[PDB]
Amino acid sequence: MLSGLNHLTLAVSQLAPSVAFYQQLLGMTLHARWDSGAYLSCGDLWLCLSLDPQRRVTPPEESDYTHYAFSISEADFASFAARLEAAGVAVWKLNRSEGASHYFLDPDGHKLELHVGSLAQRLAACREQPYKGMVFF
Amino acid sequence: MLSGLNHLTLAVSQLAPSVAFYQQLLGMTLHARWDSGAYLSCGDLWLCLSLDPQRRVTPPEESDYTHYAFSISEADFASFAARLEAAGVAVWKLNRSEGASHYFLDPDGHKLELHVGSLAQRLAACREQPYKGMVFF
Ligand SMILES: CC(=O)Nc1cccc(CO)c1
Ligand SMILES: [Mn+2]
Ligand SMILES: [Mn+2]
Repeated sequence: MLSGLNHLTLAVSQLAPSVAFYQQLLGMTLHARWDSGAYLSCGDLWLCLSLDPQRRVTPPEESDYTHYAFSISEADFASFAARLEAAGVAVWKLNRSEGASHYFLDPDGHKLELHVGSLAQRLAACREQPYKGMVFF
Repeated sequence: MLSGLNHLTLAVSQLAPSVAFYQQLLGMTLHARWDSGAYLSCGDLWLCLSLDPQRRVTPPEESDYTHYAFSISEADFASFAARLEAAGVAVWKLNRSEGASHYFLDPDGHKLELHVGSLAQRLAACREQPYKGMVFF
């Protein structure tokens, strides 16, 4: 059977600024870097940044809702979000439609999110404030 | 401080075939569905399918290398790949790197992968045979 996410690979247009974003700004751990990529971890997540000449810097109105959310604790959430804001990190969404979340963009316009809470906690919240037509299995 | 991947959200053009693909073909657990999305899990992975009229069914030549790899054991790899093949699921790349990998497309052209092997395994292989320009930290 499938047993989780083995890795997330993001295509990047400029490797050095992307490594700086994920390692310096977001605090992920850099394990290795080469001419065409980098390997980082964020807790158990294996993140690969892959230099791709096809990657375009994409404004958020031009891309669909596909996005990648990173876990953060309730105690750290607000100050991390505020630090990203003060650093000039672009955003893509304001309405909290799935709980406590901050929506921000990477240098290439990959849609990212800080989120507080597990799937179990989101299902429990949705039982009280369900999305239209929601059914639970 | 970020502690891991909280969730992966894929924009989908048609909810029913995407639910069938992830739940029935790929065996993920469906926890909830609503008029415009679904929540599934795959091991620790929280997957959200979000119905989005902006999602284009995208040929693999027209998207960049961004992709999502799921873990599977070596013992299960070949029969799962054969299941995808029987279902006519398209392949977007052949494997040329360490660890078994099967590169396949979802109904909207999201680039997926089955991979056997951890970051630690990849780093160990890279230390013995470093990529061009590779530096370790
Ligand atoms: C600061 C840093 O880690 N620089 C670096 C590492 C590996 C390769 C290259 C050149 O592609 C630069
Ligand atoms: Mn989200
Ligand atoms: Mn991969």
